[PDB]
Amino acid sequence: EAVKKWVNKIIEENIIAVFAKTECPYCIKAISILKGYNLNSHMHVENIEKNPDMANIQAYLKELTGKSSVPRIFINKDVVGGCDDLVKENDEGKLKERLQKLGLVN
Repeated sequence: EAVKKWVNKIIEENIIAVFAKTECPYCIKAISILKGYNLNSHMHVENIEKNPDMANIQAYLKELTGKSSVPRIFINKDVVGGCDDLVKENDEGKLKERLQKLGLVN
């Protein structure tokens, strides 16, 4: 209960929510791509490895998204997925479209 509530508050209180771990190249890449859209002011990165409940968080992220791995990326509560999902959306114009609808990019 407590774990789900805590994860939910991160997702629901930050337009761009990224769950990450320590020393994770694909986390770093995803975060860098998002910051490249000047999204910093609406981003929250949570390092779930530095947490006593990592496994519970990962399991919940899998319930929400289909995967337990990090990074796990949400944009206004919608599931983007991982870094590879973000790259696909970015390259195909879907990421910019999401962000335009949110007023985050012109």
